[PDB]
Amino acid sequence: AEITASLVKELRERTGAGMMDCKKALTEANGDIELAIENMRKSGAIKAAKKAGNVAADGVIKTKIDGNYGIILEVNCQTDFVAKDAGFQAFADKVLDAAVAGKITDVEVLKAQFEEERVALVAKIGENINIRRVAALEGDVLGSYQHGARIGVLVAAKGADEELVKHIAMHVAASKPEFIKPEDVSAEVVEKEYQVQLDIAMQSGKPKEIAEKMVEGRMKKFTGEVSLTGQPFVMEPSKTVGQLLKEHNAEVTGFIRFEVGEGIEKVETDFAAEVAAMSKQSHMSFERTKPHVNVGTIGHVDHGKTTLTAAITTVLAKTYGGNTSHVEYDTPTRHYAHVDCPGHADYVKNMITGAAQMDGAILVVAATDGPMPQTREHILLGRQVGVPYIIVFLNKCDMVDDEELLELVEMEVRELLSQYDFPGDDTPIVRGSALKALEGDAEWEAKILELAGFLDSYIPEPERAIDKPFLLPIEDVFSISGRGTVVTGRVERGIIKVGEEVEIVGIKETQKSTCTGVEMFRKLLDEGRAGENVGVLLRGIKREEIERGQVLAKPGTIKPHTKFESEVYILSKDEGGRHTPFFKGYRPQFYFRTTDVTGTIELPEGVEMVMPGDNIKMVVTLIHPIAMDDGLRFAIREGGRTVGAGVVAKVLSGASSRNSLSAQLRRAANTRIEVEGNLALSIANDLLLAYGQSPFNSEAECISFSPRFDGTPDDFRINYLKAEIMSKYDDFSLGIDTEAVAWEKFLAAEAECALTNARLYRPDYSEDFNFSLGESCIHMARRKIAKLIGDVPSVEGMLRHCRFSGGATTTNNRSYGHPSFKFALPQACTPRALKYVLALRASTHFDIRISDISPFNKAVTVPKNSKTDRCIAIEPGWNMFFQLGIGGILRDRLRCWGIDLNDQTINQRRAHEGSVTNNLATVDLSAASDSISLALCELLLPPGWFEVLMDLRSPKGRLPDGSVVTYEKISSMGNGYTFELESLIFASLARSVCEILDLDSSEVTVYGDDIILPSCAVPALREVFKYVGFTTNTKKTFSEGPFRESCGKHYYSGVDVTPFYIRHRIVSPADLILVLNNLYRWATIDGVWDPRAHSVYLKYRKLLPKQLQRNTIPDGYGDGALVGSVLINPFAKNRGWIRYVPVITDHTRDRERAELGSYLYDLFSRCLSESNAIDQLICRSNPTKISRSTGKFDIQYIACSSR
RNA sequence: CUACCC
RNA sequence: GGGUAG
Ligand SMILES: Nc1ncnc2c1ncn2[C@@H]1O[C@H](COP(=O)(O)OP(=O)(O)OP(=O)(O)O)[C@@H](O)[C@H]1O
Ligand SMILES: [Ca+2]
Ligand SMILES: [Ca+2]
Repeated sequence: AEITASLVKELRERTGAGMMDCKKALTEANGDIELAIENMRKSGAIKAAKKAGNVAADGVIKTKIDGNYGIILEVNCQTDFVAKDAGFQAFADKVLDAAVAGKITDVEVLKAQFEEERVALVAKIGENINIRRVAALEGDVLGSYQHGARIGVLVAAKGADEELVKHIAMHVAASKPEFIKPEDVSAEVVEKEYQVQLDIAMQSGKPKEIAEKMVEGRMKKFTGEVSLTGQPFVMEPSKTVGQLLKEHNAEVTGFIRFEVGEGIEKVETDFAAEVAAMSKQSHMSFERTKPHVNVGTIGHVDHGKTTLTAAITTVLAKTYGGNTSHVEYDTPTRHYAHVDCPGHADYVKNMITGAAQMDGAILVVAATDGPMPQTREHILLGRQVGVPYIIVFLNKCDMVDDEELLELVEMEVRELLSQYDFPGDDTPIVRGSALKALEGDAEWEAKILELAGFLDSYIPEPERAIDKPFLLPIEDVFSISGRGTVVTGRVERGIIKVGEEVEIVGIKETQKSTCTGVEMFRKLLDEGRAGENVGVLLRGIKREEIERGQVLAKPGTIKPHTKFESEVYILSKDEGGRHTPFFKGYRPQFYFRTTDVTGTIELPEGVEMVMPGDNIKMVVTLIHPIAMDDGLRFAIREGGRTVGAGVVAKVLSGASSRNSLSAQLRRAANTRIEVEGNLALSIANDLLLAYGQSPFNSEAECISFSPRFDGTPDDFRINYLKAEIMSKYDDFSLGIDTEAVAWEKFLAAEAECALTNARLYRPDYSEDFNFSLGESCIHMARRKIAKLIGDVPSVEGMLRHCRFSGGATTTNNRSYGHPSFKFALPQACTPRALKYVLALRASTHFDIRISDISPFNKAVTVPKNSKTDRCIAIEPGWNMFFQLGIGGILRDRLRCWGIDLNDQTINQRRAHEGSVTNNLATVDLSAASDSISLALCELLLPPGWFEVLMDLRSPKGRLPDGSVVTYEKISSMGNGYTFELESLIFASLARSVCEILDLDSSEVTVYGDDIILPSCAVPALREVFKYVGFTTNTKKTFSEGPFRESCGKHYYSGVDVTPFYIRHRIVSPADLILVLNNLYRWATIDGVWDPRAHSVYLKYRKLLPKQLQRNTIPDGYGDGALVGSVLINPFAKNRGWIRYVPVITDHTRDRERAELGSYLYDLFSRCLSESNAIDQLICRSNPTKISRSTGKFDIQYIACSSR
């Protein structure tokens, strides 16, 4: 207690300065008003000077006009909550009508014209509130569109009005150009990349007018990009903006554009990581059913929320026990989750996207300075995002020496909540100190315990998903004979006992039905708990009247609507979302629960444009109803990819393309073109002359030309494609070639495998003198294997890796290949493998069928090269089921040696390095899987595994030749585990070749046979392989060359020399659309052609039908049309503010699916699920339908994008 | 169901 | 068979 706290508020609501900074400036003023504020005047600029270490990121932008005189601004702070308040506005605006009176176009002028006032806010707020930049533009006619407050633009035209100047200002605000025309270039900034890319190109070995033409062409695009001229006008992007003016009378002069916090940079701060350090300095001085509550900390930046959250961490660790960027502190009764919410806009991208919803936020306010002017925006953020309960806490209460003064700070927060319809009179307010609590002051540590004691009561217990009224999203439908109709999908909320009545609501009049039975895979239970994958039976209702996306809920719990209001976040350019904004008639599909549903929207009053990376309110009105209530996390699919997300906010009352064109295209799509002889050979020959290289003369040289390994990377890249492009051309006329040669090698695949299987059974050679290198690695391999593998494949990882998948089995064929035609049909087992199948029968109540039991598998031949074929082996369906099982555990486990099989990036990436480093060598064996003998497989594997590999393998096979064979090879190609085993075998050996030669085994990577190791180890590894059966492919193992290849990426001195093969006889336009495309990608860098190859491209582009030349799609979307600039495409229909394009699609007539097998497969998937920006967890797998490939070509419409 | 590939 | 984009 000092002087009276009465007229200290007189020093507040006459100034607005800090709480204690009044009384302390009043104690040094001797009970006077004036001279106290005269202190604050000078001792407030000192504080303003302290604001230099406060980096300002947020801000506003302001614009204003008079006649035809425009002006922009960039006055900015460091928080959203400030910029949106009625205070930063009163200042920012007032310094923008100061630029109207006088054309103040010099930042330094107005920066000082308001300095005595600029401090009057920071003393009242406490942020580095400083004006940044200002500029004005004059011209004939000038308009200005402003995006909310984040971006403002000024553009001056000539022949235009609000119908135009606003629209292109919307383009300046959207497409962000830096110049007006391709002419606006400093020759220095141009001859920068004209000289910097010359090296790029000339180093590769491109003649003058190649590299020059390419670079000029690329920079012609590079300049074209920033060119406001050549830039697809945002509103109608078919045409460039420069094209719009010429078509329009008009001609713009110039343009100004500001985005807040542009070039500000600085370093991003993460709340969660930091508090770990706030806690650390203070450190050194059963019941898992407890509810989860999402709390958040909201308040001033300098009021130390981050100090409080540390106290609520460490003091909560002193008693009971202690999305990223959130802490996870506990309490005796509950389990919390505590986020920091500093950005208004970057919290709506958390409530909406659901990355961090809210169950009740905590209101941190320093008691030394009371509530700040921007507190009414914090509290606003609460009652505008729908936070249930707000808990207030006075931080730093020791700085007040009078409780009569502290009581009066409550009057400034209790009434600040009453204005925002919060229980101000009945809200909890803890007066404490966090900094004191970080120390050991338990007198103050009771305050954190007082606050933490209020989350335990004031905040309501979250209705555990079990207790919420029943609901199950229908994910699929099956009509089983003897089961009526069953639907599946993980039940979202509630319990379903068998017999209870439910409602099927989705699109049709909501129908009602009783639950006959609820079941899983292994169990056929009776009650269905929430958050479990099940299948519920329905009586008196069949398949025809249950669509997907429908829900299966308790009657009268959830109603179907089609017109609601909602808020959505749009994914930015750097989030996969559309790198183009959209306007009024945006028509996407709203992916709800399981199904997708199209529909229109609208904008709330006054917004006309929304960009990628925005929050926005809207009124969604979809096509046909879906069952809903507020809180449905719905995403926003555009053509199968999601570009938005959102939550339904409140639900309301409820309520161009050329078809002829696609039919024209479809007709030409089926047009079979015709060529005088071999088209491919001509395309490839006429391509060789495009490169100076000598063309093929006969049809033999297509697969007998050996490329030289020297010259520029250009002298190689094309000389290499020559040798490779033809290789797989199956239709070779005078080819005396066969598929029988494939069998001839398969003979040696066992003949070699026999000679090794036999000889690899005598570890003692004759006596004890000699010591071989092969045996040595085997010994080491063997020990290495088992430390990584185990004694026997645990049934834990056995059952939950086995799966029915692929196509062909000895029982089935390519037609009956889907996983549903495996549960439906009786698949064949094998003598030893029976015991497993029986276990599966004992694993469930469903039917497990074995037709024959035989130890045979069909040996066939799949097309491979033009000089040879393959010899894959079709395995029995039950062996394959378990083979894929072990291959999944023997895969995941093979990741500890750093080998990733479902990511072959990490193997062609190291083929890159080796093409330069010359230390990494790529190795290819000759017949990988077929050369792996039973002998070697036996010596290495643990005998437990070596049995699980002997039970599941097919020991005998039957050829087309009638003749049978017993497999010397432990397993052939097509076998359900061989790929993993061969990877592990080779990797095992490769590592043993490393440690034996004093070298890192962790420098070894193996992808099947595509193995990569230290170059030194090569002659050892090669001699190891000579022993252990295998044989290296001199032609495809590279150790000393400038060239390396791996996982289908070839490299020459770090340059990309990946060729492309011409495969089947080119005939239908589909085959030529594709070929042109590969040659497009192989010869282009960002829409810029290699001129030489561009000739034969345009030349054979003529071969295609008329319409089938102007039909282009951006690369990455397939080969349904030629790849080109889609901005061009005539066919491209702009529907619903989204570009739609027609492309060639293989035509299919549907076939009836095995309802039995598909259902059994559907609940088998939901057993392998259970035992196994940040929101693709709103999506799931598709239902089962079979479609036979006809022969026709249909045309499907898809979604596309710019670049 | 369509490219690429071990 | 298997990876990987549609
Ligand atoms: N249809 C297939 N079924 C099973 N495995 C296959 C198939 N196609 C390729 N592979 C796998 O790719 C690996 C590498 O194949 P690669 O193309 O090197 O043929 P290779 O059989 O190893 O001998 P070659 O060098 O003579 O082709 C093989 O070990 C094999 O396991
Ligand atoms: Ca090989
Ligand atoms: Ca290989």
